[PDB]
Amino acid sequence: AAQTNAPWGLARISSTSPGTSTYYYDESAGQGSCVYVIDTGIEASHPEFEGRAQMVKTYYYSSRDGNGHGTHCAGTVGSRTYGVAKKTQLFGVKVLDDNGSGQYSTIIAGMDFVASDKNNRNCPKGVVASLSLGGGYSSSVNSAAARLQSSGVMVAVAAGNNNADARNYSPASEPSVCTVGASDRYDRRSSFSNYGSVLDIFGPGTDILSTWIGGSTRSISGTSMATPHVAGLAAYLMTLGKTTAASACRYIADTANKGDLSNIPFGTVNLLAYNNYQA
Ligand SMILES: [Ca+2]
Ligand SMILES: [Ca+2]
Repeated sequence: AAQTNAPWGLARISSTSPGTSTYYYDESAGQGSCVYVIDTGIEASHPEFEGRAQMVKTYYYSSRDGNGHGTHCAGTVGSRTYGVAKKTQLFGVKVLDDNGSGQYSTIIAGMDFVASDKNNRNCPKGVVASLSLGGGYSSSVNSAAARLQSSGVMVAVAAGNNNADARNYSPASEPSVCTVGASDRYDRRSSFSNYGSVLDIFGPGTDILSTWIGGSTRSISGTSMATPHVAGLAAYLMTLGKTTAASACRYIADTANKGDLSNIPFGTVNLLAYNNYQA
């Protein structure tokens, strides 16, 4: 399948070079996989989700996304127009309030919830969790991410937006999950992206057009935007049977575009998520 005039990030993910505008992908499009977007929620009624999105848990007064960020992330995972994995199932877990903030205890709870909740869902091709959040190092947040991953969910987490070594941030610094840095459309490391040896992979993170609350769309930037590209790609690849939750991050790294990025500091991988699609 080919989506023409796609958002640049989706194009980038299916090309060996920057500058293209078509997103090439297999029609399976992540069908039968499930992605949990652990964030501010998801506006499930957005037409772009085509009924494939559902809120499953909230830690606040409502399950609504009053922020936008979770909806945006979910859209890059699996909205029709803006998503990597256009037929995946999306589950929202609202661990962040409508200001986009949340206590580590809540974020942990949300991760443990997903490890359990996945056992009640029909996700025959596998389960992904996209965590576009982070703060200062916490061994207990890391251990939560590690447990989620160990439970059989492919955990993709944002590197963080401090232009710093991601080793001081959580759950970015948990080695067992898939820590995602951001790139821009010119194949530069996004100026805000964390870096370091704990990064597994880069994805498109600057000026990413996706869904937003009120049935709207908008373009925002962040490692938060890169993570769902990688999470969507994992769901997509799992649906194709190319990899499993346990080894998707490594598969993605192994099949990545290598060496294409600029301003990558010594010690950080130069790997850009790539779907390897061939028609
Ligand atoms: Ca290249
Ligand atoms: Ca890792």
